[PDB]
Amino acid sequence: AALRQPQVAELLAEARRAFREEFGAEPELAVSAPGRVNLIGEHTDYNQGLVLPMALELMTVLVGSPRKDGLVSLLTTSEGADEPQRLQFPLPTAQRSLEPGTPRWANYVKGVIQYYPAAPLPGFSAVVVSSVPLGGGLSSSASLEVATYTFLQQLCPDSGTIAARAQVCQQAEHSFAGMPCGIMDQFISLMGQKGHALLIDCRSLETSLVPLSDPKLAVLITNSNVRHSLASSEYPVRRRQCEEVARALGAASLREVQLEELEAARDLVSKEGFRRARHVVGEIRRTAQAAAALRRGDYRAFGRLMVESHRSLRDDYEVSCPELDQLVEAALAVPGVYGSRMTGGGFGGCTVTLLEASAAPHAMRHIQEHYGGTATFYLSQAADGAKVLCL
Ligand SMILES: O=C1CCCC2=C1C1(CCCCC1)N=C(Nc1nc3ccccc3o1)N2
Ligand SMILES: OC[C@H]1O[C@@H](O)[C@H](O)[C@@H](O)[C@H]1O
Repeated sequence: AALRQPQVAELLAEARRAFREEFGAEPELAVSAPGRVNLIGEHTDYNQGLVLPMALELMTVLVGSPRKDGLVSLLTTSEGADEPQRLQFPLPTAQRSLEPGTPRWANYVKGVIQYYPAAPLPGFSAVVVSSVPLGGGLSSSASLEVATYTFLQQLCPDSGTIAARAQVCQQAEHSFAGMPCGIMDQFISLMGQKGHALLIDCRSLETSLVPLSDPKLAVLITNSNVRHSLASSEYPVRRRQCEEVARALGAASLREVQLEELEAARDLVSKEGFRRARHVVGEIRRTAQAAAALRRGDYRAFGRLMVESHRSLRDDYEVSCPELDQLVEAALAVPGVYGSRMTGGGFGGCTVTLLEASAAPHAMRHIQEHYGGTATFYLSQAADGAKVLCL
């Protein structure tokens, strides 16, 4: 079928074998950091909103060893990574900073090294592997940033907070990959816990670990296997718009703006800005309600909010695409599906469907038969965040 299994043990084994072959000795440590699915709370993180992601068993693993020579030597075995699959560079100094370039995959590692807060950081040799589909909407880059960060902590413990670590990975995304993301993806990669979703307040940086351990419930992720151009170009546009609405209203962020306020101050903002802000302010409220619904086990309300989230993303935020809309429509027509919506940034990538577990195999036959493109499926347990295994 189209169901990709996690193969976690195999990923680690692959990394270890490649390291020994590449560097001529066994690696001294392993780390991992997962990708993520956002259950609800889309395009809210950079608006100081609420998000409700969970970590996946899809993950990036670094296996490696410190060096004595102050240089960094990398190999990736990820099919999908751009050429070359190897890069070496000296550690940044006060004299010489790292710079983004070729290959792109290495920019994530370089960025985290560049902004790593603690000293002295030694050089190191590492292999990077991942089961997160690269650029497929499940935060492959955050997983790589966080796995890198986790590895650096083993080389040179930081004395820091989870938020500070997320901010470093976020800065690497902004500065080295030119993607001005919010904090969500890094936060969940760090903080995920098996059998939990994570409610993140992106204003206060308070987090709640919300149990998500009912075996009658399942989360089916569907990869559209498309990424439209607009993905890259439009994300900063939406973010730039939101900022303009806050400015016009004298609000520090949209989070401080209530829906009742928005309808009443509309003359002060543009028509399209109003629609973007209506999505955002609206989505923050839905996410709060969705978290509360999850706690009560009220899936119908959660799912209604989720379908509601898709419609808002499609019509008000305009970050869906025909492929996503179709995957949702297909899912939403199946009995026992509570909700389905695009997840992540949009313009391609994955949908997330919350549904009765027993209905999942009905979905996989039907989605494959009734989706225009090539669907890939993950049936995902809520997973752990960043982890270390000493080798
Ligand atoms: O081109 C894009 C579009 C923007 C999003 C995005 C990419 C590329 C960047 C460089 C290689 C091609 C795909 N990669 C990631 N993430 C990522 N690359 C990884 C390599 C090894 C392990 C984990 C990894 O995660 N994200
Ligand atoms: O919900 C939209 C999300 O888009 C992500 O892919 C981005 O990395 C996050 O920061 C968040 O803004």
